[PDB]
Amino acid sequence: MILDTDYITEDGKPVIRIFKKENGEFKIEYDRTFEPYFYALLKDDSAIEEVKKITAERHGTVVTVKRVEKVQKKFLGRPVEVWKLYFTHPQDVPAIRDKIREHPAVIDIYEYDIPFAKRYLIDKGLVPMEGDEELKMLAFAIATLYHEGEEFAEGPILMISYADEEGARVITWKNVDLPYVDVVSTEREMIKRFLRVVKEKDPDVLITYNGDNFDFAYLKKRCEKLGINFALGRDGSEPKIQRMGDRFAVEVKGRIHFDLYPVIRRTINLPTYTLEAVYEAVFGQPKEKVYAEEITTAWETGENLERVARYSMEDAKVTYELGKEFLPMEAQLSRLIGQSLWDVSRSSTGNLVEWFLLRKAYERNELAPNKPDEKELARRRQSYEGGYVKEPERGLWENIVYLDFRSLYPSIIITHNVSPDTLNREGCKEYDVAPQVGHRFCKDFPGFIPSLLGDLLEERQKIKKKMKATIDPIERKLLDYRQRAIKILANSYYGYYGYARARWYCKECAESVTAWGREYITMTIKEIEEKYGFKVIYSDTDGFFATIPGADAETVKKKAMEFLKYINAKLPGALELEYEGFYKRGFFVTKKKYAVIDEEGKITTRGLEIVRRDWSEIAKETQARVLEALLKDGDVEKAVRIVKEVTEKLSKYEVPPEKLVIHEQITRDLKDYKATGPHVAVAKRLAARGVKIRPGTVISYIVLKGSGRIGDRAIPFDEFDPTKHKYDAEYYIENQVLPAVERILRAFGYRKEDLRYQK
DNA sequence: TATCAACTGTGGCCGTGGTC
DNA sequence: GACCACGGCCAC
Ligand SMILES: [Br-]
Ligand SMILES: [Br-]
Repeated sequence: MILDTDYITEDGKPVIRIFKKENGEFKIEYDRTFEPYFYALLKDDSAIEEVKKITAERHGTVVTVKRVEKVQKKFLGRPVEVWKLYFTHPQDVPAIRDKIREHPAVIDIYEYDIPFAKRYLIDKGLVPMEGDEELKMLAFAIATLYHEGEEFAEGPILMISYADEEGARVITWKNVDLPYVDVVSTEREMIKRFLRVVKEKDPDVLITYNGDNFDFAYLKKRCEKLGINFALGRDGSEPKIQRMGDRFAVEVKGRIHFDLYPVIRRTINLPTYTLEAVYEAVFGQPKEKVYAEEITTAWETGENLERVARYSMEDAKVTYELGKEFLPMEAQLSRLIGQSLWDVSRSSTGNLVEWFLLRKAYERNELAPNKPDEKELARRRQSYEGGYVKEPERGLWENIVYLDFRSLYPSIIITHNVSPDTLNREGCKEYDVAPQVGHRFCKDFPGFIPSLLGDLLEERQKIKKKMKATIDPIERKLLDYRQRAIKILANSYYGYYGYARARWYCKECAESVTAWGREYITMTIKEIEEKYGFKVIYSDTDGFFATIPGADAETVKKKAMEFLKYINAKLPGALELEYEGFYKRGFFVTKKKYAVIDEEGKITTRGLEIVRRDWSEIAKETQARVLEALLKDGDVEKAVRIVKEVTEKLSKYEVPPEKLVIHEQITRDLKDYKATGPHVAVAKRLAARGVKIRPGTVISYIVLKGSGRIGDRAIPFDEFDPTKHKYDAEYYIENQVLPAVERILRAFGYRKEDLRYQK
């Protein structure tokens, strides 16, 4: 199984390293024969002799063109001839590529920004994470001595904890009376012990939670201060800390540093991504948090260190358990994209598509378009019309069906062959024509992207079939994750077409997809209304809710099935309308906000405050309770009594502050905010102190008693102390609970004053 | 100098704090 | 007091 590739330099020449795990053994294979290259399109082939002679310099070394070769490729399906320029060392490419492009006989260069070790994986046909090899994993976490206004890592590491299949231990340099704590004499001895643990255990995967941005940088600074070679790499190298945009990421050579935080962030939507929140949401058990201040107090006084050590043990334990839960899936995604787990687990959606496409482009001799320059990028910022959203007939309805398309946008791309290489391609014998926007697509040959998307969807169906039939539980599970990875990829193509930074950006493709989507969903709505007499209550993009007002449940179902038979005989190709489910009652509040209940009692909620992180739990819980009264018990008066009771509890300071926390994400640098709401006001105050705020940080705050600007009396919940603080009960009534439930009960005539407790 | 210069789409409702 | 831009994060 291939884990990763990189290169090193030996007598000036690049040596590719392929890090493998075959049959329980780590291996390094070396390749010295692979040459970096990129392509040049020339105005005339005789200019190659001038281009051959262009030179550059690299730390006092002269950079030359090693050799050239004229080659035939396809560019958006059409034949083209380019010169493949070869070089001795990958760092020659950035030293010389601009000078070659600037040459007047060079129209443009292509494929000049592909990291060499990834170029190697593609051109060699090599695929990481193939096979059933079992990887050895090890989670770790640290606890540190924090004081507020200090430089990063001015304080020592206090404990290092780790966990694997054998359990969890804690190394520390004070005496703690717990069986899983190993005691050494100093911080230095502790770090060296941990390094020895790693080297002896020899894990393939080091699992952290936010180790990209805290743990490794901390260890590095302490190792600098204490004179420690922190040699975690399997080749003896130290961890490699690199900047990727506004974030950091950390490699450990020969291993996979699997930082769960970016993975969980892509995978699950939670209000906060504390380790405690994540563990509870995935596994369903609490995890107690110990705060930095208590940790420091415990260390400075020697008191209650057992609680700190257990917290530290638990960080490592739950980090290992989460790593076991999330890694196999990220592994199948890496295999599908064809790049390393380290990269793929940190990568954005658009980047995964592009890496997949670059590899398939190589296999098909398709020259890759370049990323846009600053001018082109600014041109691409124009937008287009998206999905159809019908204004709901608002209120409570009974005996509802939801019908929606199977993978609407991918079905469209495939059925109508929507691709930049088919877009208005001249001279064909068959075209499909996108409604409203008018773009024609050639049907005579499969477009590059439709062809790949089609192969993907077909593979996913074969996999689902083999899963059902298989008898091997290991294979079944690998198949499950691969089928899940294909769905993710296949559903990413439409947004990639509209992605300004994409190489295969195609605005005409994207707006053709959405125009076809609008035509299909609105055509289908009109058919079920006109030909079967349904009322369409509400519809968003690819599906709709409908019933027959005065009508039995089995009547609505049967007639929905008849309409489906009728409609799918009219739909072309892969377009297919499906029966998603039957809901006994539904409550439609606005566009994109509604809730339904099924026959078994299960409520499903969309768009309402209940699902959002920027609404306090007390508001969410109460709206949830109002909805159940309506949907389940059809009991409006009980809904009012619930609100009245909740608002009275709040005015009596009987609601625990833990239900008053509001979570809002910082999304940019604090200086760039033009308007400052409460979460930014808090963020700015924390930055004022010793606290780094980066995009993606969730500010979790509570509003304290007062009047005027919310932001002047908001504090991080971390710091809430009921002996020093009084929460703003009128705010949680007037700004949180009542607005959330008024928007629902507005439909039955109740105004805010019918919902408040009376003094 | 040892690596991609950066984090997919549009449609929609809402709270805050500012202006007029 | 009426209005609105900014920014949050949802649905698909
Ligand atoms: Br499915
Ligand atoms: Br409560």
